Amino acid sequence: KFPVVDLSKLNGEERDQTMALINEACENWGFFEIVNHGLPHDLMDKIEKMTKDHYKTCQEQKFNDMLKSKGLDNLETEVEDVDWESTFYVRHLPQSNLNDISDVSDEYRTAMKDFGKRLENLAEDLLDLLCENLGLEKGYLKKVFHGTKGPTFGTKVSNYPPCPKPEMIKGLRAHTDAGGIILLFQDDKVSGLQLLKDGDWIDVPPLNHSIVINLGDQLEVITNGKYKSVLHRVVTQQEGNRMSVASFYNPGSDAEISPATSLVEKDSEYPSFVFDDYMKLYAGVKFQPKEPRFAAMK
Amino acid sequence: KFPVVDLSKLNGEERDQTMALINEACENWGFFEIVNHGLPHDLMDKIEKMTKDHYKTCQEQKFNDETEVEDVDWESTFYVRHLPQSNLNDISDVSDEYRTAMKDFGKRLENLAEDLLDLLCENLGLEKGYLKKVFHGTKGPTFGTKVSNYPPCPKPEMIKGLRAHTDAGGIILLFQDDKVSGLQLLKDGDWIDVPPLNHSIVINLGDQLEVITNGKYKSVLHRVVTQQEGNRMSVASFYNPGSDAEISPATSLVEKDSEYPSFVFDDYMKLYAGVKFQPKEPRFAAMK
Amino acid sequence: KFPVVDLSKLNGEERDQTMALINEACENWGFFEIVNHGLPHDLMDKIEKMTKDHYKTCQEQKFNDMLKSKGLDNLETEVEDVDWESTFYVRHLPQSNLNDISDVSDEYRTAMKDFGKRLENLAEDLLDLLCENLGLEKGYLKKVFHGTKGPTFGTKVSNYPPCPKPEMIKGLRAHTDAGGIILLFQDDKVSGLQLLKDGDWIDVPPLNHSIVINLGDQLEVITNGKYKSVLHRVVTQQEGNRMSVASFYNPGSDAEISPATSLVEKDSEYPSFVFDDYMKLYAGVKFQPKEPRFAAMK
Amino acid sequence: KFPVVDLSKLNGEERDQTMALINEACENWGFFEIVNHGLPHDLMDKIEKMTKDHYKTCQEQKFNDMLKSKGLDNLETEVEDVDWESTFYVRHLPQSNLNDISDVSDEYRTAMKDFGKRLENLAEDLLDLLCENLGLEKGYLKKVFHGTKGPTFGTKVSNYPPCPKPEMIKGLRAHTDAGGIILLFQDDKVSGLQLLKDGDWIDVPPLNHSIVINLGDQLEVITNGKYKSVLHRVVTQQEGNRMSVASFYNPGSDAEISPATSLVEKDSEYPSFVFDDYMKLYAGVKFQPKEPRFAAMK
Amino acid sequence: MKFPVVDLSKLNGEERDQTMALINEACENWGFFEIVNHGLPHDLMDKIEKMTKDHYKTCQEQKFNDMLKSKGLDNLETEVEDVDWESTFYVRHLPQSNLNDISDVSDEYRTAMKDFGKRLENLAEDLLDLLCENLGLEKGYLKKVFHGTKGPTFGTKVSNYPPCPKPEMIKGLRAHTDAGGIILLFQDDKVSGLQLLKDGDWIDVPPLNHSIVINLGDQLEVITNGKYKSVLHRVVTQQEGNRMSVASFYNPGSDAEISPATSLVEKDSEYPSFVFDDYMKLYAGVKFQPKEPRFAAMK
Ligand SMILES: O=C(O)c1ccccn1
Ligand SMILES: O=C(O)c1ccccn1
Ligand SMILES: O=C(O)c1ccccn1
Ligand SMILES: O=C(O)c1ccccn1
Ligand SMILES: O=C(O)c1ccccn1
Ligand SMILES: [Zn+2]
Ligand SMILES: [Zn+2]
Ligand SMILES: [Zn+2]
Ligand SMILES: [Zn+2]
Ligand SMILES: [Zn+2]
Repeated sequence: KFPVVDLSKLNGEERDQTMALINEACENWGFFEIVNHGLPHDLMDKIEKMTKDHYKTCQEQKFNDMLKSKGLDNLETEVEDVDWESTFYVRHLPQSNLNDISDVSDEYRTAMKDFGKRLENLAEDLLDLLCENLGLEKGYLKKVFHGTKGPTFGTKVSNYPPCPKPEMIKGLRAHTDAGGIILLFQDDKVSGLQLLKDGDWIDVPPLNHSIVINLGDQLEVITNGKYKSVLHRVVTQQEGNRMSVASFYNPGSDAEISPATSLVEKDSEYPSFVFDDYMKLYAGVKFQPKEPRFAAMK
Repeated sequence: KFPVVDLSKLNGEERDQTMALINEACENWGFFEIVNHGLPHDLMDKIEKMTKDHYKTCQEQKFNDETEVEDVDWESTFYVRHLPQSNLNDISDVSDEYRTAMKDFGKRLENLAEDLLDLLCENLGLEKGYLKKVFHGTKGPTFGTKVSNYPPCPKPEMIKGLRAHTDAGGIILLFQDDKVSGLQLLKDGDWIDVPPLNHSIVINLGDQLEVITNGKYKSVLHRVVTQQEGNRMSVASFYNPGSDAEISPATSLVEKDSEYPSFVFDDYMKLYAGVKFQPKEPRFAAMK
Repeated sequence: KFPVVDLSKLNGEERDQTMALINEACENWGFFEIVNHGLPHDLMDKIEKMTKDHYKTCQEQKFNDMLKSKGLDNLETEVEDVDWESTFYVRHLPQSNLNDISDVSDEYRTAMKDFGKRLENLAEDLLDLLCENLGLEKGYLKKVFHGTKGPTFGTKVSNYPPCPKPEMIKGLRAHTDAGGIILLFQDDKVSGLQLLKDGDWIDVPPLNHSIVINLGDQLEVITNGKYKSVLHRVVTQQEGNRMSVASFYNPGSDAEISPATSLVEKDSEYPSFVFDDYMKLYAGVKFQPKEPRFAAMK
Repeated sequence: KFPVVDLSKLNGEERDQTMALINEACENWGFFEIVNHGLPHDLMDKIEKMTKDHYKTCQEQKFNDMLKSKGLDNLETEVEDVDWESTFYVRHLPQSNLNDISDVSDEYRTAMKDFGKRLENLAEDLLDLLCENLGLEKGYLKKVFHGTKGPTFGTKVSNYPPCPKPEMIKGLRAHTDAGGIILLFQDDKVSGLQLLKDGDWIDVPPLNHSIVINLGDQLEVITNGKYKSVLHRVVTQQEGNRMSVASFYNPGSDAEISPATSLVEKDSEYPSFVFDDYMKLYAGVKFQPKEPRFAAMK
Repeated sequence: MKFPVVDLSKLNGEERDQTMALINEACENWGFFEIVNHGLPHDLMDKIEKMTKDHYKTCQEQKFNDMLKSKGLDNLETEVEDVDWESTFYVRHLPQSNLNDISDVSDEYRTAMKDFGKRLENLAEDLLDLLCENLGLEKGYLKKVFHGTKGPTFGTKVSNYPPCPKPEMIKGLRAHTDAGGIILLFQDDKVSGLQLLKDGDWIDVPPLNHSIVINLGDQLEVITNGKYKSVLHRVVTQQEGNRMSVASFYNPGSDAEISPATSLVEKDSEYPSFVFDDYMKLYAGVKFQPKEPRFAAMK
């Protein structure tokens, strides 16, 4: 059963049990859903509606332009080198480009700014729960992530349109995320996101007004492997356009990333590096195995 | 024999024959095809190619939406405005290349429309630019393009691609499929095919030119029929008077009292929208 | 000015003028287009339509698989030994293989059979006009071409898909045709076929519902050089997929080919041979000079 | 310091810094000189000699004829409506008139033809360097310039003879060039060409065996203002006849010119138009401000 | 993208700060603005307009038709880029008035023109003082700079743009920037035609009854070190409508020294320092050529 965490149970004497659920999702799933997370359901509903309307208005034509430009009109053999995906990226931190994206509406930009700020505070709240579960001092992960200019925080807004031949192409090929903590607002009707657990692909179930959390490669390093970043993918379907609004809380470019000493006894197998060196490498090898990227930092 | 006019034959000895053919088509056919019209054949090929491919990606799967159907058109369409103001950069489903080509195509058809109106002026004995002046109104002529496809129909005898009507506006410049037929005009009690022809433009005159010419050039009924296989493309540009243009029979063409009304074009168009497939003649009477 | 012959003008006031024009193209161009040839325009439209749709359904992915098979994905330098071409061949005579091309529909197969029979009759009518212009007896060329089983007649169905860098690769390299008379139904929008005349490449202009005629090597031999087989090529372009349905009316395999004695005063420089010996040689050296193939038949 | 670019440094490990100099000149100067290009110094020396000898034999007459019919033999006061300039034009593309200029020698025409071909290839190589610096796809600008008949390429051969009172008249009044890329072989001793930069006229220094490059109005549109076409003029002097062999690589007549979409964020202030409409208008208003010509294309 | 209209009466009250900020925004971003409630009597504007239009009809219109005849502009076969479709005369007020020397004007027109020009000269100096305040300069700075030895130069260009059968062939007045200081225009309130270039588009300066159009010339661009630029403008013709134009030019005296104000120059200026009459002698010959070479020529 996929972990669903009720964050409102942290405000009372059920808080220890909630923390234990968070910790075991972090150790064994790499993913969990959160409900009662404090984000207004009214804000999620308009983010959802304006994301979908901005797709028809602005992204659908770019998407078909892409399928023509790569011959994906007609899928007669398996395509393992492209994602059946429509995306644009919004940067929040350290410097916002929200007011420079030309094709987004005023009210969409205002909703995205509010949504991004609330998710940034929720990311930092979640990192503190991780710290507590890890036996780290409060604020430890936030301070590691800061670097010189503060954390990097952006939002990937994706749609995975219907695919006539889902067997032939993935919406997004299997990978682990490079960063710190990932907070996903996904479609509540159209499924597609899957994680790999114990040798099976497991669906990340659509759930109304929920946020999906998962941990990236940097948290595997800092926890000395105690919390691993898990492989995940998006599969297409013939009917349905799955919406994806995923926010990435990453260390600053010059943050020093290393295994926390209190989590290391035997010499660590994980490297110590500067985050931007990891991200330069990751961009070119995102869909290749994760383990060579750690070795490359030594 | 359907009139085909070679516009390259206007510069010379050949001009009086050509002008006589244009006038004969305007009086008796209401339609004619033009060749050697100055539009680059590469631009037409790109327009045709991108129109057919945009139907593929953006219109065909929505068009998924036993007896004779007399109230629906078997048609997939979207509209582009050029004048007085263009919404070309606001149509969501069009690519940048298609948009750049339509803008170039639209400007050239606008210049050719005004050249054709000047040929009509000469044949009518009107001063050059007379029809363009009449069409201007306050904000200039209205000019837009209707991009249509008529997909194959299993039972073409049950439904028309587009029911019989006359066009409300001024002059219509049609870039139609050069293989798949379908457009027909009504002449002397017979439906006549408007023959597909490579790199040609089909011209026809609308209701506003019938008024201005005091019936000398009438707007002719036409339709699009479906067929069981073939998707006929249609890129049709409508050069119309401005909304507040005053439309009336040109005085030099009226010796009598005219049976045709004098009105403002937008009053004709508001009425036209609701009664497009009913008879033409009541729309003229309604303007008195 | 590229020769366009109106076959309706044989009926026959300008019939001498039409014949003189045919003769002048045969001597000086090696190519000419014919209009009003008797082939139903609706059959041509069906052939063109089904050929283009059969490419998209069956050849376009095979073509992209061949490109990556041969490394033409990257055209960083000139390719002089490959044609940027998708083709299959249909044999009509003496023995048809129309029923063995498996990915074609019964409608396409029935239309190609009707088209091929009409083109075979037009080929023989054209050969009789050449006979008259050359002063040969009626039916002379048909009789020479017959051999024991009759003429060889087949159709090459080609498409030349768009090429990102057309200056690196040809759709089909320069060559002369080995056979008798070639009847080409080519794309009426997309150009590409060129012939060499007076030291210049001249486009063979797309013309709707026209047939392009050219003379092959066997007619150069029979006419003792009076009608030469002309070099031609297909160039690619970056946008546009030129279709080509080209039918080859050739002598039978065991036909004896020699210069017609009434066209020879001075001893001929051309050989006398059996057609299949010429064809066995031609297959290996098609894109090398033509003149050594004549010498090799002595 | 006026930018001088060594093109031979593109073949090696200094190529990035060379590209950076090119991009800097394109953004901030609109002009740059190139050395170590492909042109043989002996070909430049012969072009220069035969241009100067062709002035004395053929153009000096037409120049004094010009001064006669305009009353410019004695300059009492300023002349702001004529250029103190002797010119003839050589067209190379899409069609050459080189063999139709009556008063040009056989060897001048052969040198002029070889020179033009090398400058045409250098124009296209330089346009690809701009593409790379702009982040556009390879060949982007050449493809935009092509239209139906290919680029327009011609050569303006000018001499600016000595002027008794240089204060009264310019060799060529201030203007921006209408076209794409301009490649100038100018006099290496007699100066005169100046550009306007930061509120000062700056000499374009004569330099042995160099080519001066500048960008025209069409590249400002395509780059959405990132590379502007800058005002330039030729001043006269009392002693010295400055030679000018200027080759203009322009889009084809029916080329569609518009800002490249990857260079546009907010709505562009630059129009989208067909090049020949720009040129019709430019011819009559060449020495009036540039900015109204862009406004006229909307 | 609304054309700026400034209510000058709002300077007398609690909204003076907001009004000054609007004026400053128009100076930086438009180079043009319209003013209302400017203090010129509406009845004087009406008489100027009436007498200007009647003086065209009786005295200028015959000359204009005769001007076309002499230049063969009866027949607009092709585009004319070197002639203005314009009927004009000029009135010099300062330093020396020639008003009593124009022969074909009535005494009533001459008296109204003298009164109109005096009020416009006072309004020009009031506006220059608003610019000074917005620029952080001392009160009277621009008037002092403009004075030279004999005071500012002030004249009025009285123009009509008669109907043109083929407007696409010829402009009423070709695109240019004005050479001088501040330009105060009383234009037709019905017939449009004046346009300015802003952000790559021609923008109509909309006719507005009893308004004055203000624009800044090349000299204020120099003095403000480019903070207020002189903007390109033109007059287009139409097939019917005769646009009237009464434009007054408040310019520095001939021997005035023009340079960027020292408090606006934190690093070396791209703008020259010169004497105004040298700029004007050059400008007369190159008025319809680009502006930027004229600044370079003064160095
Ligand atoms: O696009 C991704 O890589 C993604 C999105 C949401 C959650 C995890 N990963
Ligand atoms: O859609 C129409 O009404 C139409 C289209 C093309 C030509 C004439 N009429
Ligand atoms: O493929 C060929 O060699 C060919 C095709 C058509 C016409 C001439 N030659
Ligand atoms: O004659 C010209 O306009 C020119 C010549 C060379 C370089 C730039 N411009
Ligand atoms: O005549 C001019 O140059 C003018 C007239 C009015 C306003 C601005 N400029
Ligand atoms: Zn991911
Ligand atoms: Zn219609
Ligand atoms: Zn061949
Ligand atoms: Zn120039
Ligand atoms: Zn002015």
